Amino acid sequence: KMSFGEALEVLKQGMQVYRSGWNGKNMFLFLKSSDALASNEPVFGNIIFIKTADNKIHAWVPSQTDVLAEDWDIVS
Amino acid sequence: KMSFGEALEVLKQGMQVYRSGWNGKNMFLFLKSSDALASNEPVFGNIIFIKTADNKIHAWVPSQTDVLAEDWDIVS
Amino acid sequence: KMSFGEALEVLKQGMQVYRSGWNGKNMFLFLKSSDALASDFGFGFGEYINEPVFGNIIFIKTADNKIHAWVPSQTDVLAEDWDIVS
Amino acid sequence: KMSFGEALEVLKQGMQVYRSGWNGKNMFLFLKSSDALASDFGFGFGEYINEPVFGNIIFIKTADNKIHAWVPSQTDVLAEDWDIVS
Ligand SMILES: Nc1ncnc2c1ncn2[C@@H]1O[C@@H]2COP(=O)(O)OP(=O)(O)OC[C@H]3O[C@@H](O[C@@H]1[C@@H]2O)[C@H](O)[C@@H]3O
Ligand SMILES: Nc1ncnc2c1ncn2[C@@H]1O[C@@H]2COP(=O)(O)OP(=O)(O)OC[C@H]3O[C@@H](O[C@@H]1[C@@H]2O)[C@H](O)[C@@H]3O
Repeated sequence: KMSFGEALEVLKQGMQVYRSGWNGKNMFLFLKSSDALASNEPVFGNIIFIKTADNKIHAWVPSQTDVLAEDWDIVS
Repeated sequence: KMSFGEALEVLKQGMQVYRSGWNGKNMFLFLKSSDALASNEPVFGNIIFIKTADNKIHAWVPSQTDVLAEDWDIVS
Repeated sequence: KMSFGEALEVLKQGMQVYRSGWNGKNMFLFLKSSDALASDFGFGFGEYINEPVFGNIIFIKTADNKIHAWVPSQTDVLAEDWDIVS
Repeated sequence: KMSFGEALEVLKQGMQVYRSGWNGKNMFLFLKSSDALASDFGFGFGEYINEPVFGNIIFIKTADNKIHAWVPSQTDVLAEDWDIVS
């Protein structure tokens, strides 16, 4: 379906994405902007989060398989 | 000096760590707890951040070299 | 000059990409597909494997001239300063 | 049962570790040190390399019985449910 580059633009626009090939069920990613994160100092940058399979919110770490996969989809 | 497992316990205690082998200068990590992040719903988990070389705050992604390295140190 | 998604297309075509915003110098990524690994280590039998054991691996030629498995950071994934090694 | 730092000690000793909290089944990590890679691909000359080109690589035996380069997630790094493959 969707590539990771396409899934990123969906994330940069505020929607939630996921991979059908993931082992965990009901997981998704969402991107929070630097302005929303604050709510010559260093400023925040965009951060991708992950809602895990056990209903927990962590900072997301992409696997090599995630980045190369073609099975991304939008959370409906 | 310090291993990554030792550097993690320093992070879990609120201090800042870094690797001397990193290419970027003046970078460090810090861990924010789930309680501090909020400020059958999914709850936050601990998140490791990184102050980058260009004074930006991102979610940290460990390289394989980071995890196996022995050159960790505490920010003084 | 290009995003990470565009750099992935360049990576999947056997080319090398890099970020000008990286701290280290003379670094680049390259992709070893499952078929490339099966062929390079297959001794002429790789075309008959159908299901190789090694998945796709992205490598990074680091600043120390070593070769590591590349871990995509959120800064790299969200960056817009990717380019092709010329 | 053990933390990630303890699992790293087990990894650096040639043993395999895993997380009971992982979603996939029958998965484990294993480490290929720089010396192991230089020896296994060196054809009896690996002891004379001094500075090998390949760094240490952590691999993951994934649920599909494939072998990938393992990317340490923040959940894995902070987890406390690591154990040794028996
Ligand atoms: N010896 C090595 N082995 C494996 N990978 C390496 C590496 N050296 C650099 N990388 C990676 O290659 C890209 C550019 O690296 P650099 O930006 O030039 O250096 P630095 O940012 O200071 O590394 C610190 C942070 O960068 C991130 O990984 C970087 C980054 O994705 C990661 O989060 C790390 O904690
Ligand atoms: N085919 C594969 N190739 C490479 N690595 C793979 C993999 N399958 C799983 N992994 C990794 O191995 C550990 C346990 O994996 P699982 O927990 O059993 O599955 P899942 O969490 O749903 O993967 C989704 C998220 O897990 C994270 O990576 C996982 C996780 O570190 C990563 O952030 C990913 O976005």
